[PDB]
Amino acid sequence: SRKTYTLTDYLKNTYRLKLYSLRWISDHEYLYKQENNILVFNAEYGNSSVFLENSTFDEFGHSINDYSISPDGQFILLEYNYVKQWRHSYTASYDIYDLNKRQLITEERIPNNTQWVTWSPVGHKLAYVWNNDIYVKIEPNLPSYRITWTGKEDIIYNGITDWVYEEEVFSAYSALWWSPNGTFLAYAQFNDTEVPLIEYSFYSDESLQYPKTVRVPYPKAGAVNPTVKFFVVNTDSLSSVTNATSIQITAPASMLIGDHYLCDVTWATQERISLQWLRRIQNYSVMDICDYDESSGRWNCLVARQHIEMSTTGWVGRFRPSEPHFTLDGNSFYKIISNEEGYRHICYFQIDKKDCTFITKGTWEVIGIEALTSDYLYYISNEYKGMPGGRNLYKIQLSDYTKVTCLSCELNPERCQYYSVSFSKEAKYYQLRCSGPGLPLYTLHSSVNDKGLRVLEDNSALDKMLQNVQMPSKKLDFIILNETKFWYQMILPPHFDKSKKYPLLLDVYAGPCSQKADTVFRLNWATYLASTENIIVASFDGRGSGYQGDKIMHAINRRLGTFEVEDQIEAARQFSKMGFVDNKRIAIWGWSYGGYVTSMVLGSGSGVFKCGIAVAPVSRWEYYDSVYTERYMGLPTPEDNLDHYRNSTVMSRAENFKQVEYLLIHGTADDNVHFQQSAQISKALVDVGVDFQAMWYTDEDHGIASSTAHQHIYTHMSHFIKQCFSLP
Amino acid sequence: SRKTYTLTDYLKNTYRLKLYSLRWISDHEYLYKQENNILVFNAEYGNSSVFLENSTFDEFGHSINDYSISPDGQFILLEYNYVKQWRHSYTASYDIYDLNKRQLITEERIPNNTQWVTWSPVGHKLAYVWNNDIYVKIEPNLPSYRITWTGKEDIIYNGITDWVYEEEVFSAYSALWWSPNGTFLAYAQFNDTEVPLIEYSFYSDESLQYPKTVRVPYPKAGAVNPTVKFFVVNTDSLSSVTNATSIQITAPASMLIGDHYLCDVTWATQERISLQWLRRIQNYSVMDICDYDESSGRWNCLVARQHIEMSTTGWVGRFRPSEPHFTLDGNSFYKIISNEEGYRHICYFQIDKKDCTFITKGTWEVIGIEALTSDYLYYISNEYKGMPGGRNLYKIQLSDYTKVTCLSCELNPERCQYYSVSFSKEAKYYQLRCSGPGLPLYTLHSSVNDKGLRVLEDNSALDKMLQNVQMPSKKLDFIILNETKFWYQMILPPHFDKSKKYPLLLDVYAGPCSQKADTVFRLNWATYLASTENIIVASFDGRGSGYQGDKIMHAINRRLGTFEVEDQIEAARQFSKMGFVDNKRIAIWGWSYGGYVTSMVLGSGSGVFKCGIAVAPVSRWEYYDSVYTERYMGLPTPEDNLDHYRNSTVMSRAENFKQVEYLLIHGTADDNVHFQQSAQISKALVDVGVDFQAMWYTDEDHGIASSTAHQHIYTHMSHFIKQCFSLP
Ligand SMILES: COc1cc2c(cc1OC)[C@@H]1C[C@H](N)[C@@H](N3C[C@@H](CF)CC3=O)CN1CC2
Ligand SMILES: COc1cc2c(cc1OC)[C@@H]1C[C@H](N)[C@@H](N3C[C@@H](CF)CC3=O)CN1CC2
Ligand SMILES: *[C@@H]1O[C@H](CO)[C@@H](O)[C@H](O)[C@H]1NC(C)=O
Repeated sequence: SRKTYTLTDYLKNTYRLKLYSLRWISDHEYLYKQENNILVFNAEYGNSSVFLENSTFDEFGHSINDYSISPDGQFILLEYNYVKQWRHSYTASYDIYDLNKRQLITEERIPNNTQWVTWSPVGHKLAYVWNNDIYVKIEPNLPSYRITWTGKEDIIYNGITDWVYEEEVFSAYSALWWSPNGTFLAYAQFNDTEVPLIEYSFYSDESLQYPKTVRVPYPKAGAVNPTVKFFVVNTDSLSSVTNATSIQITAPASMLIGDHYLCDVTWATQERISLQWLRRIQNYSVMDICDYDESSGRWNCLVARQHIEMSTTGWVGRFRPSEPHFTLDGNSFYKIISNEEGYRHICYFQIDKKDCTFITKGTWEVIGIEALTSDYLYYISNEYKGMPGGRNLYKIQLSDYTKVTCLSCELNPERCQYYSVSFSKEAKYYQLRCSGPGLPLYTLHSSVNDKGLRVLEDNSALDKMLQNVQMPSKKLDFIILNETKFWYQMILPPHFDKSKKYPLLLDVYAGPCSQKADTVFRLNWATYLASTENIIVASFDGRGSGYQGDKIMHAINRRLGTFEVEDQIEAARQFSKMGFVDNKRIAIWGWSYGGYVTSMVLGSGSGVFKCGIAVAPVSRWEYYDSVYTERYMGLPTPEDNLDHYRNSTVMSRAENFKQVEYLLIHGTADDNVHFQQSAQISKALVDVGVDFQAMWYTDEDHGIASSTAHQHIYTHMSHFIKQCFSLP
Repeated sequence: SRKTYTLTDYLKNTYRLKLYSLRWISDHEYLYKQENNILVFNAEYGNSSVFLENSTFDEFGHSINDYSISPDGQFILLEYNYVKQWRHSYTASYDIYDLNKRQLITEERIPNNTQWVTWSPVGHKLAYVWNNDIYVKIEPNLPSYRITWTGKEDIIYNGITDWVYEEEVFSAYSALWWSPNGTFLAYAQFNDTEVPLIEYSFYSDESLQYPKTVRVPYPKAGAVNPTVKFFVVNTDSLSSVTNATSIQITAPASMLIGDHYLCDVTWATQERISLQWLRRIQNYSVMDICDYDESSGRWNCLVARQHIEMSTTGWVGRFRPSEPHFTLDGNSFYKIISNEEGYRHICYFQIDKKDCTFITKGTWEVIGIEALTSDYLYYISNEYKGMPGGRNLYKIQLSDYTKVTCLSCELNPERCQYYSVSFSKEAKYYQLRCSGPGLPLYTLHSSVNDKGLRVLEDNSALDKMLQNVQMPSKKLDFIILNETKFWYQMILPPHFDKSKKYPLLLDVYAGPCSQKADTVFRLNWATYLASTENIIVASFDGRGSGYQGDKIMHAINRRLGTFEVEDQIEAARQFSKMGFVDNKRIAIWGWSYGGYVTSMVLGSGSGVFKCGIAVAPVSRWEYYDSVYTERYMGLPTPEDNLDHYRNSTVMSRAENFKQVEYLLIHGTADDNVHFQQSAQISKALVDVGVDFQAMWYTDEDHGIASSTAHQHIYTHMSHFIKQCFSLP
């Protein structure tokens, strides 16, 4: 009788999840936006005031995209004229507003087309990047100091990342790091001079008579990478008539030997910086510890205090070497490291001592370190009930490592199994964020005795509405393969009957260190497919998946397109032998890495799958970027791993596609997984005489995320699946 | 006849048409290659010998693409290493072979990557173009003379055409014209300095890591055009000590005023050249008659012999001003011109005299002048039986214009209604070739008494095969609209039955001066659809179509995407009201201009069509090239024709596509109708939420002609049409 969850509900965001995004501003207060007011909340009591009225900036004359308020809170940055670049990068204009006065600063403004801006961590200093060069304002209404003069578009990057560093290393556009004082400004310089360029057409509005050619420095597998240098400037000693001095910190000898990456920059104290470096063969990394000399005014990284992290079985880290969390005095730190068993746990390092001490252990993994006080370290793990797809906050007493308390496990075990956390400065309070299996729940807690303070957002409005709809359910469980537990989830249609045979859609990603079987609550395409179309949407975490130790994660080493493709095939045969799937209506779809696996599955000749959809897939690893590809594959040389680079293409399997119905989709302005990749798949299918379906999205990138394109692609894909499953 | 005409019959050329391509080498002999042997034929008697044995070049080491024998029979050009550029252009390598001996010439070879080669019309002088420069050899074994020193890739073209002149004007890569003596070499020079570039990706073989960007000087509508200069060089006065001297013939004062083009080049005598020029606004053209000055070494074009061809109702010529046919003495010529009533007929021009004399008249059109003697003019018209889609050879006694013989009409009237002709030098003999309605038939005749000599190829081999296949039939008729006849054709299924109702596919082109209803015999996709799938395939020649007078052809002046679209809709409507058509199953499809019309029809909201396919369509006239577009559209300025440019796009009709099923196909390496055109169509449909089907062909151009791609596109369109029509 109830209404079902329709395609229009998903596409038009009918049932919206409520959030509670706060920004901690001290040990005891946070900011929060309510009816476009910025409010300040008191954590202990819950009382709030208005930080900045909504009626302010009504007369501004531009839509304010974002704000950033100075640490010692006298000013606010007004971000406007936002223009997106890649995943993280963008460009905007900035006004500064004097909070103690009534006024906007009208003099010595931050330029338009600024690439990145940051307040110092204390006070109100400003560092920004404009035309690839760094600038510093000591006071908001005073002239900026020019730190660098070398910045050149697409060639020299000062204080910002280039394409690969942004995407694959720092996950940020920024390459600026203030010291905790704000005295020193550390920054990276990238040089792309010999990095080859990827070129593609941008069609723009119909009024553009000639297409534009977009050109991006982008190193493909085995090509010339950018080079990096690292600098630190003393911001306290700047002159308005004399160019500033930047002291270079050079990478260790064991890196300078060949191609290498800067991997991590972490300030330890007011005068000590930590730097991680990684070799182009991502087997070997080095932590440098560099102290400032008050005498010479230089930085020195003592060779004897270098920490080395290498891997025997795979690469280093999950996607990169993990970051250190330093103790207040800067002499010791904690870092997630893979133990002797291959499970990732917290190791304790002391700076002039050689090894480290493991502080956690077991057949589970630490996801992240979240806070460190003198008495406690707070971390998230998937320990609870041996479920790799669950997430919980834990707390260790530093006086006794075996004294561990779960802080979130038993708060609401039916509703809440997937937490993240946001601590205040000094971690006097924390916000817990639950994500599933039930509706998201946001709560405020106090650290002293771990008291629940206040519920912040419980999604009761959403709960009301969803009782009027035939919601699907989710099963999360595991199967055994060669004496090993591999997890899966199923999104089961309402009124699920185990004697009826249902069509199954296999939803795949399967990238290295991925997880698609978990406990989070989602409203998405699969929700629609199960609720309205009565399709089972399964996902499975095979070899190469993350969070279950290295034996599973590193099984895929030097061998992408291999075990992770077999394990999706085998999971579907498994699901077949369960009594409720129609083994004649098994489909497969995935996006990105998911597209590659879908395509590799479809060209396998398994016979299991009737049809599949690949959206923006990798087709050949030599087409993807160097930092990512080479991490899992090594180099595409006969000396190294060429043979498997050449055996793991989608193209090589073109004949086998005559046994399946295939939908290939790609955005034309994909800067990440180039349209080229699908252009080669289709060319190979034509050459072999294999009919299939295609769809390009003009001027869309990897997300195909514009409002109209997003609605279009999901509409197109639904038709294809329904016709494949003979659904009306 | 049991077995049907299949898709695989079409795709694999199961039923090959035989041809008889001969090369006249004198008044009374021709060359003809048979297997790999070049034979020489005597026209009067029929006897023949092998001119060049297939064995001759067994040990050459390259497959030869083509041959060219010098007009004196002493030497042969061997073309190999053929690489296609655009529709007509290509590069190749050339060796010369002395025939009197039996030897390859090894010194002073024609270089690799030669862009064009031509023998003089008499003897064995060679002229060639390499790296955009002209060279001349007086003797095959001797060093070549460099004529031009200004050639520059994509900038200066000497003796070859740039993209637009090749495609739109000359239909040739060549821009060289030897005089009938071989004394003078005339040539054009093109300057693309300021012409904007179309840029698109080319992905190449799988091995290519980074796609290429192809960049072509290509003026879109209203953009900066190339400039042209004309030069004549004397080939008898060349020195291997001094640089060659090129004499410039400048355009007439009435062309020099604004942008213009070189239209036509036709030598009159050993010392007289004819030149036609056209204003960028192509309703005004000027013919210049230029004579050589023996005393000064110059060329003068007197205004007394200048002729103006202009048009009040449209543009000049069918696609360009027509070529002159001069009498031997060079003092007069014949030319196809639109008469007072707007029908195209032969005018007789005397060189220093005003006006011209129409020698033909009537409500029909001369297609071409084919040969001129002292006693007779030979031309092709559609006069016979008042059928615009028929073609016959005629003969005029020049002493009395009213005395016209039809030479081909009654030769075989049920089988043969569409002729072309090839006359020998001095026209003592002619090859007639008929193309339909029956199987092609090749015959030889002598001009003395117009006696049939010999049948050359009668396709009797194909006739027997087709006897054993269920072949469709062709209906050619007309319908009346206002008070005008508009012709159509239907390919009808075998065993057609007017009491039954058939699905109907409209096959559309409908560009200006097109004819889709003719008497030609074809084996194509439509053959398969009628024979195997029992679909009627209709084509219709409405307003804008050719060979019926300017009142019909010029209807579309300044107004593309109007009447020609309207008329196709009416045609389909009329076919509905015919008792043998199922009006719930009417489709439409077209390529290039036809894809544009298909789309405009599908976007019309007429309700007549269930589905349609557009291959490589134009979507907006500002995207197509200046020379073709401005001919019909004028300039896209507010003081010219911007409003109808803006009102005739496919994109603006996007909302209307929710009422139909649409398949859109484009090759990504289309240098002619750019992928941009379909890219914009798809974006418009997405912006408006219309589902449709798509298919790109990576690296395919306007023809989508590579054997795998050709097979793949027609397979794909066959599926689309079959499911649109509910055909199993
Ligand atoms: C936790 O931090 C990270 C998480 C993740 C990543 C990087 C991180 O930081 C380095 C990478 C970056 C990579 N570019 C992305 N891929 C794979 C490509 C298809 F094979 C297409 C594409 O966009 C996959 N994600 C997976 C999740
Ligand atoms: C008889 O000589 C000619 C015959 C023809 C033409 C030119 C001639 O002389 C130069 C033109 C040239 C034009 N480029 C071509 N189109 C139209 C475009 C679609 F809008 C895409 C495309 O390729 C259509 N053809 C039709 C036949
Ligand atoms: C909360 O209330 C206290 C006591 O009235 C007040 O001093 C404080 O400013 C309040 N905090 C906020 C954020 O309004």
